Amino acid sequence: CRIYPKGPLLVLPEKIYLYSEPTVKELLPFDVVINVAEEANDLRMQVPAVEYHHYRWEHDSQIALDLPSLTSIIHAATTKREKILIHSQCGLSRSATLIIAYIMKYHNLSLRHSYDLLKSRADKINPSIGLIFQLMEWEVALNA
Ligand SMILES: [Mg+2]
Ligand SMILES: [Mg+2]
Repeated sequence: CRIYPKGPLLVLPEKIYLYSEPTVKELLPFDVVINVAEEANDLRMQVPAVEYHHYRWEHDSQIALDLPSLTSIIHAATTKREKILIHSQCGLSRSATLIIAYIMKYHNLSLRHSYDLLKSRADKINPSIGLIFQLMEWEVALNA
């Protein structure tokens, strides 16, 4: 591919977190955990006090499809003021994409401004082009 040397970085005031691949124990404080990396171990059974979601994204997935469901999981957690972790393998591309996507809908911002917001708090984010295009699709629907 430590990147996040102090653990899961709070990126949004609504207790939205961003990380690379976790260990089991690192998952514990979170109410909702969304794992958007195919190769990243499914830790579901290992943590019963956690609403665990795994979406097996690879860098060439049609992620725009998954975005209504995924951003709804997130919005529903924020109204209940729950602690939320969104992680991938390296916490650069797939997980950042999902957050940016959230920001587009529920912060009512453009792709560009949403990216700018996350890069401002997660300096190392580097969304893949394929994923950027999937986000471009997301921007269209939200504008329809
Ligand atoms: Mg692993
Ligand atoms: Mg493939």
